[PDB]
Amino acid sequence: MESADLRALAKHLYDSYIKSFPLTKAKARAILTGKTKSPFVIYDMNSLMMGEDKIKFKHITKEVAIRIFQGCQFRSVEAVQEITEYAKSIPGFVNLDLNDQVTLLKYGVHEIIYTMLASLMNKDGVLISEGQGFMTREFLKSLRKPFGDFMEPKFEFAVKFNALELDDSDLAIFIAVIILSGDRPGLLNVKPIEDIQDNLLQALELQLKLNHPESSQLFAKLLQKMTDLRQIVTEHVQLLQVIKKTETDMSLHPLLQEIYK
Amino acid sequence: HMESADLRALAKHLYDSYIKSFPLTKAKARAILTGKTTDKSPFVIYDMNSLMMGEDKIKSKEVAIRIFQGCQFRSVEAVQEITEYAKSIPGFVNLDLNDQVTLLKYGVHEIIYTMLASLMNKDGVLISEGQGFMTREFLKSLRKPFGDFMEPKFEFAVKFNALELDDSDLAIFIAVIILSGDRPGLLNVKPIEDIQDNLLQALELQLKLNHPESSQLFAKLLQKMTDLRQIVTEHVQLLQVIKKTETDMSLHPLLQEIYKD
Ligand SMILES: O=C(O)c1ccc(-c2nn(C(=O)c3c(Cl)cccc3C(F)(F)F)c3ccc(Cl)cc23)cc1
Ligand SMILES: O=C(O)c1ccc(-c2nn(C(=O)c3c(Cl)cccc3C(F)(F)F)c3ccc(Cl)cc23)cc1
Repeated sequence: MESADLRALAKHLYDSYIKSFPLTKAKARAILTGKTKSPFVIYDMNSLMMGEDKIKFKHITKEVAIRIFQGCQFRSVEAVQEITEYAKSIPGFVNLDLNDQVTLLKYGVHEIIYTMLASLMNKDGVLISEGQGFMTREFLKSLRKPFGDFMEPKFEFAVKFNALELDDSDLAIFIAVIILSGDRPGLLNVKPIEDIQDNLLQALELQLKLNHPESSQLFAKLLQKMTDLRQIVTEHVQLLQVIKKTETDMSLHPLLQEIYK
Repeated sequence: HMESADLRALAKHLYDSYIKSFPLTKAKARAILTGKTTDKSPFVIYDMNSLMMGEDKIKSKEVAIRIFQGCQFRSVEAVQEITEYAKSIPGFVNLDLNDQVTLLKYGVHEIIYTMLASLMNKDGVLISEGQGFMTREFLKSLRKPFGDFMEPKFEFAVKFNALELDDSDLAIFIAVIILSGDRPGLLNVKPIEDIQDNLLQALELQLKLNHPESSQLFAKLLQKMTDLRQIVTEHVQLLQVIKKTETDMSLHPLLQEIYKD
């Protein structure tokens, strides 16, 4: 591709990423610094209750640790629909075989979720409820039984990922790259998938060089983070299997289980 | 950053050391696997009967166990060769001693499976310095847990070999693997990442110059480190299983210490 076509691709994805994801990294950072309506902090059991009364968190219609877990599931399901709409804007994506589109999203949404969750994290906690709340890392770590170690791997990824200091215009391309992974199981026609990823990778490379000229081999260092994402996804699955085998206060309305499957 | 002439000098240095440190190169392995070589033809082991003649021609346990111990013995020799190659990487021996050990502890197996790919095609693997060739089917047919220990390596090899790297490419890539700042327990991450930055720069230039028509080969190679990580994980699980089930069986001290955590 030509240099002007790569910038065009970059600007297109950035615009689409803005339309598809309400809470962008730039907005989340403003909130987390102290540079903008300040968020409601949840740092213990009592300030959780108060936050449910005042903000009426949609991830709270049980036991506290359970309700919080389930609330992350509710938000993940929301994120899936935002990512799915974003995918449709990727040039070439809707022209792929429909089963392949489903297959790419099925395996890619989780890597994307955690990529974008880092945008809402710092070393001390995570923004929730479209940025109206802030749940502290220490309050998450203090949840009983297996729920106390559910978010901590995400935080540890987030601190290292954020050190790369990507902005939304970088991330928009990076997210596209994740979706167009030709190595997903069951793909029927890998060749146009990798053709698109090649254009996205080229565009990501030029974008990082233009936007971070002083950050040597940021492109490679970003690609290596896809190892850290895949590992986090595998560990998450491990935690679910353990939860389903051990916790019985998990079951909800059967219709709820189907929504959250 | 570095100058082009410095990056070519680094690539030339590593390829030279790679030749000196690893007797059985990919180029040698492929010449043996292709043919038109009456002098280089291996003895082919495809069932229990041909294994017995192979003991006589190629040179008190059970077959599945002998085979598995064999691979462990050859993994030890590989660690030796990889260690010798690591000392040649500029900056490596200057690092904190504990970190050198940590980089090798977590690095060697990802390198073993990388270089094992060089000895493989979809139908089998060269053994005994290329004197033998063991079919993938005969390996898959081994009893108990040992029937599945090589198959993940084959599946990786098939996809890794599709990149068509040669030894000079692999010399830099192996260097990048060793100098991973993200290994657990590293004391001084920063001087490790400075080296890997120079190695990444050198690898990128090398791949562009050597495979000018292979678009984004650099990025595609970096994504292979996820497959490496997962093969290692699955091997670790198999060892824990063998330790609880095969009390006869012993391990080289070198491998025992690598495996500890
Ligand atoms: O491990 C997973 O599978 C997982 C975990 C969390 C999210 C996740 N949460 N989130 C919240 O901010 C949130 C909200 Cl909005 C309301 C209530 C609670 C939460 C929170 F506790 F989970 F944090 C997100 C916002 C954006 C995106 Cl992309 C992802 C998330 C996803 C997956
Ligand atoms: O699971 C692991 O961790 C593992 C497995 C195999 C090797 C391994 N074997 N090998 C053999 O030649 C061999 C022998 Cl000697 C006898 C029988 C079978 C084999 C072969 F099928 F595995 F190939 C190698 C040669 C070079 C290198 Cl670098 C690695 C190996 C290492 C680790």
